[PDB]
Amino acid sequence: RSYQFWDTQPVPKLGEVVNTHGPVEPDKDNIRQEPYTLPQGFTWDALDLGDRGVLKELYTLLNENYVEDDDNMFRFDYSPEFLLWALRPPGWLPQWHCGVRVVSSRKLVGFISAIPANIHIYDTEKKMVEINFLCVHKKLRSKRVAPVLIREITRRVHLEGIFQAVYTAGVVLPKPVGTCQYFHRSLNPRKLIEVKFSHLSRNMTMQRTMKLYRLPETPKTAGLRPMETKDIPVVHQLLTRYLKQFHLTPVMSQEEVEHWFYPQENIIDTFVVENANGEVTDFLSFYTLPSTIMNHPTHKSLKAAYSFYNVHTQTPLLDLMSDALVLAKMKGFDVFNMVDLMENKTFVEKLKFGIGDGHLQYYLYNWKCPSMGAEKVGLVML
Amino acid sequence: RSYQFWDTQPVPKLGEVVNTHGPVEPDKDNIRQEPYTLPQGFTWDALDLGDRGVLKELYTLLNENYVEDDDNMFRFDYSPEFLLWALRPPGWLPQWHCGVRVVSSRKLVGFISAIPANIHIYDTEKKMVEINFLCVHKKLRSKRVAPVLIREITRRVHLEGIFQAVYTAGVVLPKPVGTCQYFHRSLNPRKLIEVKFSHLSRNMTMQRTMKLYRLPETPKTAGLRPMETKDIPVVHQLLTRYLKQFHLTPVMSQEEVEHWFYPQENIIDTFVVENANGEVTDFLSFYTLPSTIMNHPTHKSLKAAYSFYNVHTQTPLLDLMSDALVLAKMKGFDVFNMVDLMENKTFVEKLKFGIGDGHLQYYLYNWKCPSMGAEKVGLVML
Amino acid sequence: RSYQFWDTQPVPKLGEVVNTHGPVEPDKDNIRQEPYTLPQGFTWDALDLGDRGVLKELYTLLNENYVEDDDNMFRFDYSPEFLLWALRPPGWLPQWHCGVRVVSSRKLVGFISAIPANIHIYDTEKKMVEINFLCVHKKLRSKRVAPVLIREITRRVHLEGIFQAVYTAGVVLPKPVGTCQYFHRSLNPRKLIEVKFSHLSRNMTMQRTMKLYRLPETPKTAGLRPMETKDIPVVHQLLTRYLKQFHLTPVMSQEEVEHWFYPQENIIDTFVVENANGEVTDFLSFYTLPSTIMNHPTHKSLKAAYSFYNVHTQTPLLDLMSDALVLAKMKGFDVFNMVDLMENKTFVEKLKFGIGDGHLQYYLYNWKCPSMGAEKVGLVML
Amino acid sequence: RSYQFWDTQPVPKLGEVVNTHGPVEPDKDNIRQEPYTLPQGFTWDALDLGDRGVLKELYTLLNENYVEDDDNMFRFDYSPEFLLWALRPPGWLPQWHCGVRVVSSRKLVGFISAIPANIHIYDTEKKMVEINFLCVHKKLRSKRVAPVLIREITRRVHLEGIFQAVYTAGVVLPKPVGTCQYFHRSLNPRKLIEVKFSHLSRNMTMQRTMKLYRLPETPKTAGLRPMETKDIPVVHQLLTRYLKQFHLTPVMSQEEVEHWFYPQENIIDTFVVENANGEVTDFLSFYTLPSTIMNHPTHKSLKAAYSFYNVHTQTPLLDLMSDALVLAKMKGFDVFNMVDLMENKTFVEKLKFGIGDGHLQYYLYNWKCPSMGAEKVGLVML
Ligand SMILES: CCCCCCCCCCCCCC(=O)SCCNC(=O)CCNC(=O)[C@H](O)C(C)(C)COP(=O)(O)OP(=O)(O)OC[C@H]1O[C@@H](n2cnc3c(N)ncnc32)[C@H](O)[C@@H]1OP(=O)(O)O
Ligand SMILES: CCCCCCCCCCCCCC(=O)SCCNC(=O)CCNC(=O)[C@H](O)C(C)(C)COP(=O)(O)OP(=O)(O)OC[C@H]1O[C@@H](n2cnc3c(N)ncnc32)[C@H](O)[C@@H]1OP(=O)(O)O
Ligand SMILES: CCCCCCCCCCCCCC(=O)SCCNC(=O)CCNC(=O)[C@H](O)C(C)(C)COP(=O)(O)OP(=O)(O)OC[C@H]1O[C@@H](n2cnc3c(N)ncnc32)[C@H](O)[C@@H]1OP(=O)(O)O
Ligand SMILES: CCCCCCCCCCCCCC(=O)SCCNC(=O)CCNC(=O)[C@H](O)C(C)(C)COP(=O)(O)OP(=O)(O)OC[C@H]1O[C@@H](n2cnc3c(N)ncnc32)[C@H](O)[C@@H]1OP(=O)(O)O
Ligand SMILES: [Mg+2]
Ligand SMILES: [Mg+2]
Ligand SMILES: [Mg+2]
Ligand SMILES: [Mg+2]
Repeated sequence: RSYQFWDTQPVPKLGEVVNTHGPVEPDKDNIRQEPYTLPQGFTWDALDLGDRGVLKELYTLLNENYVEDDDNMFRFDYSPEFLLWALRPPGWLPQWHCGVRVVSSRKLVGFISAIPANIHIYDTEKKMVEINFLCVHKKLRSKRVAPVLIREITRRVHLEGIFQAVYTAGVVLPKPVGTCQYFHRSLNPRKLIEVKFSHLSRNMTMQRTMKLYRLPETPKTAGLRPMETKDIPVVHQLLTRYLKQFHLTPVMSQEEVEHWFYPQENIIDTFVVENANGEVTDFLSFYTLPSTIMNHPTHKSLKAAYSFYNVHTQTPLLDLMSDALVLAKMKGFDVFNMVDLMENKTFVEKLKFGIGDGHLQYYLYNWKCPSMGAEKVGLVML
Repeated sequence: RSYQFWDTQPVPKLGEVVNTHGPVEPDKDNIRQEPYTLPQGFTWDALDLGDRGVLKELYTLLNENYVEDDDNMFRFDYSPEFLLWALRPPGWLPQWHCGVRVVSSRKLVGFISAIPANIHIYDTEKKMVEINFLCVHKKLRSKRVAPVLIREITRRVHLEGIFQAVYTAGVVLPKPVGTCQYFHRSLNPRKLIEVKFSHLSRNMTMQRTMKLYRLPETPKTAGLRPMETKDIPVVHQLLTRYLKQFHLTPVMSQEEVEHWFYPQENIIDTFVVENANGEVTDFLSFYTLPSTIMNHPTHKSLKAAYSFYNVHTQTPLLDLMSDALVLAKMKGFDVFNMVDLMENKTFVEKLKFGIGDGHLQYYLYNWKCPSMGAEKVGLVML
Repeated sequence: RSYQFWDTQPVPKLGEVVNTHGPVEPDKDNIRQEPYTLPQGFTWDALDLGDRGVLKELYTLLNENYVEDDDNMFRFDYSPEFLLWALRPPGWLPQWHCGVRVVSSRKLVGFISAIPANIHIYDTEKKMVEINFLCVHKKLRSKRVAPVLIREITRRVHLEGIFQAVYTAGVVLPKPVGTCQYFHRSLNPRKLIEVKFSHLSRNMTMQRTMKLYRLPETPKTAGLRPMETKDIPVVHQLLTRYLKQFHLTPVMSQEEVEHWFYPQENIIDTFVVENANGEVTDFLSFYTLPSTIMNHPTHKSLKAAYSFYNVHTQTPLLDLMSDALVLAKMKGFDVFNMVDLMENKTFVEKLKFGIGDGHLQYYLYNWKCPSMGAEKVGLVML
Repeated sequence: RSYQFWDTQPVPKLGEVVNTHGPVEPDKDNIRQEPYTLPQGFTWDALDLGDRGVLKELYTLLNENYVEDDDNMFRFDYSPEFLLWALRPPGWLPQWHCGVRVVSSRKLVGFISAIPANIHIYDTEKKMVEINFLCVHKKLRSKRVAPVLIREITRRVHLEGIFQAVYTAGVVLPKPVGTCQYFHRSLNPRKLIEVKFSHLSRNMTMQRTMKLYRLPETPKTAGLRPMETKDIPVVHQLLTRYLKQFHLTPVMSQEEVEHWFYPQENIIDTFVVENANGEVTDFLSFYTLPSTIMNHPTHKSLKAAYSFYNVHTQTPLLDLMSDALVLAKMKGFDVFNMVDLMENKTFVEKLKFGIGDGHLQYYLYNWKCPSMGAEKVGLVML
């Protein structure tokens, strides 16, 4: 395999062994001032997501052209409020909301985004950006617009003095620092069968599988309750200490912990365990991300919840995650999705998670370091 | 001499000679969510400098209560445009424009500011903040208000995940990382004598004193011209490479170079040297800060120029700085002020600079490192 | 949730943390002299309520356009004599009876009122106004006339040197200082069910319902009698001492105590307990505010009594409120209404009150302070 | 000296040096409902000053019995229009115009008045009353009628929830908060000498006297003009900011500013300085109070001007007061009177003011605070 674009980028080559730690190329001290040229009839446009009309344009572009499963049956349906939460964390910059519009009709046909993040990678803590929501309109595919978007966001991030990024993709590029598998836990088995998300278990029937995937009516961990403002410091402390055991992690400020974990309905849910002494010992969190059910006339929305960051110091992780499934069922989700990073593998069997198709690859840009097992990835991206 | 406040802070003790490099205390896992309590009748306020009224409140407070000369006869005249330049560089945050108001009147009586900066100190580059414009109304002096302002800005910076700061002061605190002296160069001698900035020397008549300091009407260096947008990258590259030879320097992004150096009338002046080949090989910069005569506040200002960053690779430093003086005299400045950091000592005598009273002390908060000579200090602060 | 008008006003933002106590903005030392511009065809007019024709006009506007229940079945029917009581307390001003007329037909289509009140809020006592009776004609709804009325009364109150205000609303605005719930006590349960104010309970008959809510035919408390002029000082004394335990209360002069509590038939009823020693140790009070029953051929009005201020020092509060119910029943009221402020929650169950829909939000204008539970609200609005 | 009445009142004793701040006794929560008993044959009557017959009775009482001059050869000549201005400011109450009448004849023989005012005293602002025009018929003197008047107006003010007062007197009572002296400026010195208000000074002629006190015929400050309706906001702003430097001051609403300063001929004169930019930067004001002369060599009345509030921010105070004298002379005044409060002492010498007999003592009722110098008194009483 030959990568026309990625062979020119500061990333390790696919089959290369990596025994060192450090950047691929030195920091630049002079940056290209002019935006990269787009094909004729297209123009750059930084999207003001505070303008609800422009936010709806981005919602529409992603709702119609963003990530689909392998079988092309489901597509992510990021709500506009979710996109606001994901794209305006502390330190966001308007130029890093990088759209492409056709000049004649002003139609949004491309996008890519960067948000700042302090990243712990092995023994180094570096200021980086997280790249997400790279999208090219279906009617512009395979014309190498995606390399222009990547080079442009690189340029605009370089202008701010940042020379490394982290990103995830379902495809293999040079070169994954980690590779993870998807796991799903059924909550509404019938809907998952009728929409062909899962198939009837072999040597089983419909209402056999239902009471097999049944769970309690309310969680079992004593002291569980939704996160409040008074919990921001301890949630920050619990997260920082928990994440030290992994090799690729975010390093969040207390302001970033508030942004990413303070509950917002139909966006992010965080529950803390406050024990008999009044101490917050653990917390669980998951975010709301439905998928559009394509070419299906009856059921059109698949309501999914995604495991976010789950920290345990006193409640066993099995108890914590069981309660997360229970809370997700109570809130009307159809499935609970996660990736096998951190300690997520440890409760797959007992909590009856099923393995999904594909792989999630983790990448660093302009950083060369030995790869790591999925259990050492401690970074969850949206 | 003991420091009731500073002895409690993460800084080296005076007299403690330091040979190590690192933080004094760890980054904080959890941060006080509540602002520190002010004396009764006062409250915090994050000033929105984008509001014309609030901005005028700030320069009123500063022009009436900020730093005066050791003589107590010259109040600096801070303009709103200058304050937006100094207080809103890339990365500025509203919560870091920390004001103190009387609760009932909302009268502004205190201020302290933080701006983010990437700082290189010996072998380590770290994101810090620069603390400036600490000001307490003259009717509230000597009543412990300054330690509360310092702790509150410390708290607000901690909340963003930053645990180091750099600051300067004319007073000795635990513990200076560097000590610098002030130097001034008369441009318009007769006005400085009339105002009593400089007095009549021994056997020195003023019929010939306009001779001692007179300068060419035009600069010697051929390719000298004002900095333009097209120069932003090369000025960024020149500055970054020049600063590597010092031990305490900023690390500016290209966006930060544009903000700090792109010329703004009566604020910041930058001239690049473009040689016979079209290459920019040097540049000089100075910022504008006039002073009102405390005895004659209704009279016109004392126009002062302050040396900023001067980089040479092809023009001799002596030539660049001489042209700096000539350009300042051309623009109507009465005096050119500088601090003996970087290589500024090398042209003091030849260019007829005179020493000033007092010392400029440089400090790091929560970073223990050996002290350095003025000539290794490569950071200029407003 | 974005408020086009309220986000411009000196009130805290919804969901903001409030640590402080004080004004949002300073007292204004120059006030807009010109009334705010109304839509074409409409004019301001200060209503002289001492003129019976104009009083009738305001009565008509409110009787047809003021507050309805959330099912549009009942509308407040403030009497003219009630309106004089509520709008001409000590210190009233004619410019604060602010109406809007149609220029051609002189028809009253809008109103808003201010009355002065000294307000105790936490550890501060401020001269404020109470804003009430904001009303826009049904045919003029949703045309942004309310923001003009609010800004104009704000201007007219500013002219008299008052810069804080207290008000209640059934809708959620930025930002409630307290939230309370409505409770009712059936007195004529047959009529209440016949007009669908109440519904028949769980498998219970009409005959069982009527005797569940039966009341004694005379009050129980020994010494209960209507308030007389001689009681004004002790009622003033009882109220002042009792209100000290709450966090938001009025501070009434003795002249204000006479206005608000001296009995006026069909307006305000106050009963004191004069014990066997001849001293007044308690008092209860309720005002008369019926509701129009919309589109009913037989029942035209819902005669309702509203709990006002009830002070107990020797008679148990439970006993006082029971006699309030008995007295209201004797007087022919259909229902006894209250808000769960002060200690009202303590007798909801014992005395068989039933919960109402919606909430009553309490707001302060240009005053930032922590919110409070309903039991610390000690201020009753008309 | 024993003060039979004042020793019973909540005021500091003379010789008691006070250096705390606050009320002498707490607010009362029950107030005497019945008027105090007068000597047999006398009754209380609240004077309706909107009745021209009753207004005529009051100025008859005052013109014949109120404050005599320092030579008791003149009588003040209070017009009905002056008294309306002094006694009906914003917030006036009819019960605070407190008269005493003979029962059988209804003859008015006593008076005392309260008007409301917000008062800034050191670091406290409080709603107070100003007491003035205490007058007892000459044939009723020394019968202790004045203490009953004072107790009765205290009671009527307590009934409205106000527990502090400010007042002035020529006599020493417990306990002056500040002491000022009277100054006067001859404008028509020949008339003053002929009516024995002045005596021709040491060894001079009338010609030399009239030359000594001669004034320009037109004011020096160009842009001086009468106050107009459009100036009400800026005059309010100027006054509020200027008065902050003094320790005892009124806090006027914009409505109060209009009442006290808007010109009424033969009552109050206000002139503003509108500079070359159209900005109003200063104002001067004086009120009219003539004195009838009890003798005629010719000359029935003495036209006296009294300095009111003079605010300077651009015009030097010397020039502003010089222009006030010129304006008073132009309008036919014979003398310009003032008290050495605020900055008035600073132009006594240059503008040729002379000292008058007696002193003006300032008092607070039920408020303890340190005394102040005359130049810190910022309150002018009629
Ligand atoms: C210091 C600052 C650095 C900041 C930048 C750091 C790097 C950030 C990198 C981006 C992180 C994104 C993180 C996320 O958002 S991952 C989510 C990506 N979005 C989707 O999957 C949505 C649906 N798909 C599309 O909209 C388009 O098909 C996309 C835009 C994916 C490709 O458009 P198109 O189908 O029209 O293709 P092309 O002809 O234009 O281009 C073909 C070239 O593109 C390489 N390609 C294909 N898919 C990806 C992919 N997901 N990451 C990186 N490269 C990808 C491919 O190997 C080939 O290069 P090479 O084989 O010739 O070498
Ligand atoms: C990780 C985030 C960290 C962020 C914070 C990093 C540290 C930032 C540190 C501040 C960087 C400022 C950078 C600039 O802007 S330097 C310019 C400072 N401003 C002026 O000189 C303006 C005119 N002066 C004033 O307004 C007042 O005199 C000030 C406000 C300076 C002091 O008010 P006042 O005279 O009423 O005093 P106090 O009774 O309240 O307090 C006495 C205590 O204050 C300590 N003091 C006096 N002057 C300074 C000074 N320049 N830096 C640090 N500390 C100072 C003093 O040693 C004593 O502590 P200790 O002797 O008892 O121990
Ligand atoms: C220093 C002195 C300050 C003095 C002023 C202190 C503040 C006084 C504040 C008033 C205290 C009143 C105390 C009482 O009397 S509460 C009783 C209010 N009256 C009624 O409920 C009677 C029936 N309703 C009506 O007549 C109208 O629907 C009213 C007049 C309520 C609104 O007219 P309309 O339906 O045609 O709407 P619009 O298109 O003109 O305007 C919509 C805007 O108005 C905001 N809105 C809606 N309802 C209220 C409400 N009850 N308080 C404050 N704001 C309210 C709304 O959020 C939106 O603003 P934003 O969402 O764009 O931000
Ligand atoms: C919270 C609400 C509080 C409101 C009230 C605040 C207090 C307001 C207080 C009033 C502020 C007034 C502000 C102005 O208007 S000052 C202008 C006063 N008026 C005149 O000078 C007009 C001509 N004089 C008279 O009409 C009478 O001589 C007056 C009425 C002055 C006294 O009548 P008379 O000569 O027949 O005497 P008496 O036997 O009835 O009574 C003798 C008692 O009166 C004490 N005396 C003498 N002169 C004054 C005086 N100017 N303030 C206070 N007390 C005064 C005296 O020390 C003795 O008390 P004590 O030595 O036994 O203790
Ligand atoms: Mg393409
Ligand atoms: Mg202080
Ligand atoms: Mg409307
Ligand atoms: Mg008497």
